[PDB]
Amino acid sequence: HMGSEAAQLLEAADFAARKHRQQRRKDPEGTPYINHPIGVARILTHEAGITDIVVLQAALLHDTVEKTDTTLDEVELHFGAQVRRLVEEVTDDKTLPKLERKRLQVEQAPHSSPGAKLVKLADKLYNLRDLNRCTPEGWSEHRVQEYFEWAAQVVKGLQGTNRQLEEALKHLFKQRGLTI
Amino acid sequence: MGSEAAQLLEAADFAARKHRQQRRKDPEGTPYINHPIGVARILTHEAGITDIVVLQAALLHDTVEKTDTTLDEVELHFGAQVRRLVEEVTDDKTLPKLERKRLQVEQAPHSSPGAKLVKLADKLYNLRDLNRCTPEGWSEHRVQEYFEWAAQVVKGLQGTNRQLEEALKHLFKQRGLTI
Ligand SMILES: Nc1ncnc2c1ncn2[C@@H]1O[C@H](COP(=O)(O)OS(=O)(=O)O)[C@@H](OP(=O)(O)O)[C@H]1O
Ligand SMILES: Nc1ncnc2c1ncn2[C@@H]1O[C@H](COP(=O)(O)OS(=O)(=O)O)[C@@H](OP(=O)(O)O)[C@H]1O
Ligand SMILES: [Zn+2]
Ligand SMILES: [Zn+2]
Repeated sequence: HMGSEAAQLLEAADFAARKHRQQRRKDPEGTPYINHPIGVARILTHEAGITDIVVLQAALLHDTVEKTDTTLDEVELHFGAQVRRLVEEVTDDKTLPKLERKRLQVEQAPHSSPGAKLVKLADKLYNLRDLNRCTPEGWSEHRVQEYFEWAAQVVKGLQGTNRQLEEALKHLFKQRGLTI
Repeated sequence: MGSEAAQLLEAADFAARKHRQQRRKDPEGTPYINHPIGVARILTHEAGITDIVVLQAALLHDTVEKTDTTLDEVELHFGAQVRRLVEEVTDDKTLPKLERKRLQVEQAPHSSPGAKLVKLADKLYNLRDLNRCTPEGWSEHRVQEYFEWAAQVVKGLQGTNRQLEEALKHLFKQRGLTI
């Protein structure tokens, strides 16, 4: 039947909102986690100039398989194979120890699809801004700076995708003595 | 203002940040932002609504009423038409609760069609939530009383959207209420 991008976008936002409903950010105030995927998708439309509905849905859904009770077939059933494939690309293996997770992001970055690179860039940009705004509960200042150092290693492999996101990230890295 | 997707994410992000410290009354304390998102999703997924102004107003319909949001802030980000719709659906919170509910019944039939769509989906989400899980501290009579008052509001909203009104009619009938 006749669809619309507006309806498709709200499908993904509502899906993510229910999937993340019990989860919270790590700021002291414990912001509802759903604010993060919403803000990641909004970075893509408001700053990066992206309108691709598949990319925007994946941005709203990018942490669902990683962090919630969500399967790949569930994503494909609601949003199609292209969205599922994109969510698959940006989904970390939560069963690895933290260090191996982070190393894989660095290695996987250059061979990411353009859509996956956009999601990964906006994901990093949101979290780096969140760190700069407010040191998370349980994150030492050392851990924050280490996260920027690692994020620069990841963003290094994502470059050449979006001028606005990469210019923004380069400025935030430069403020912390990082080039990449 | 860009694409329709950009305008929806502007309103969803705006609403998410305004309701960031607010939770629903279910025992799990669901983030409040799930409610306006679900109300907007009712409009697109069940009611067939594609009017971007109505969908933004649904995402924003509780911001002025419940959060630190001014009318000028809404119009600054979303324009006069969205602001005017949000105005229409904004309850006076300074009234006692009985008076608040009285006013919704009074104001129902003379709302604009866009405001009637938002109010219908708002009611449908809340009644479905009540059927899903009784709010913390609510007795069964208070749940039934909410349905009885909601039916008085919906009676004034009728003639707006067949899909929304047929669904509300079913939920009312199951509880012995005829609209
Ligand atoms: N307040 C705040 N600021 C920044 N980041 C926050 C916050 N709360 C939670 N998060 C989420 O923490 C994720 C990064 O955590 P870690 O470095 O410990 O692990 S990992 O990088 O995901 O492997 C990162 O996960 P991803 O979104 O999957 O990248 C963030 O979403
Ligand atoms: N779990 C759950 N189920 C149903 N409704 C819920 C829930 N959590 C919060 N709410 C919001 O409560 C509003 C109706 O509450 P009340 O009957 O006490 O009336 S009042 O708001 O105090 O005037 C009603 O406000 P409105 O959205 O303005 O209609 C609901 O949004
Ligand atoms: Zn993320
Ligand atoms: Zn509401």
